[PDB]
Amino acid sequence: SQFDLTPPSPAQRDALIAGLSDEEQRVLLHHGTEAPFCGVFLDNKLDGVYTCRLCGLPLFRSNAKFDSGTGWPSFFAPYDPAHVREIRDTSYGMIRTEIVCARCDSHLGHVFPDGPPPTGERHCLNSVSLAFTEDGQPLPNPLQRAGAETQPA
Ligand SMILES: [Zn+2]
Repeated sequence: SQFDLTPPSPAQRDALIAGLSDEEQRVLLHHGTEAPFCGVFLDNKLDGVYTCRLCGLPLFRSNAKFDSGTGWPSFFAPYDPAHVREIRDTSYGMIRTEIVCARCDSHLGHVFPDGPPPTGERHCLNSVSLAFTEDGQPLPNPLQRAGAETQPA
């Protein structure tokens, strides 16, 4: 990855959190308390990139030509596998795993084992956790990181 996955500094984290709505804070900053959501993402242009609502990291690409299968919302694919972390917890075991932002550790969703082959995985993403950048538009880059993050995704 050309992105710097170093977490936000404490000051940066405070600033970004200060910009979140109550609903956004409920979703992004908590783990294991809220009901899962499997967003369908019907409200944006097909061609762009979903970013972590907290830290701006590009997470999921959508494109009219993508065909990742029925375990993902229509037209979705991972932006970079390094950008999300899957978490297994003995509280759930094989029932579900949590998906978090690899940079800021904010809650993104869950993976359930009831998806299509070959992975058998269903990616259940909370739309509140994600912002959208249309193709051609520079990434939000709230951390003001140099390099790829200064460009369109
Ligand atoms: Zn993040």
